[PDB]
Amino acid sequence: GAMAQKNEDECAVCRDGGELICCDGCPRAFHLACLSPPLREIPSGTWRCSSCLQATVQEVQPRAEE
Ligand SMILES: [Zn+2]
Ligand SMILES: [Zn+2]
Repeated sequence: GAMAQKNEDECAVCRDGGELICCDGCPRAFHLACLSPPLREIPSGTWRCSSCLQATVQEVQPRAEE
């Protein structure tokens, strides 16, 4: 189960703060230029880091009878 309400307000690249952006499902924080690829502007929605994109599992289709 665990819990992850309050996200981390500290970077994990240069250990610097200020204009930090924490991933949706990942409390981890990063800087615009630090991110790869770096973001030009702050997105207004659900942003996903590399970890999230790499956390994609093969979508299988159950019930394959007949
Ligand atoms: Zn950084
Ligand atoms: Zn993430």
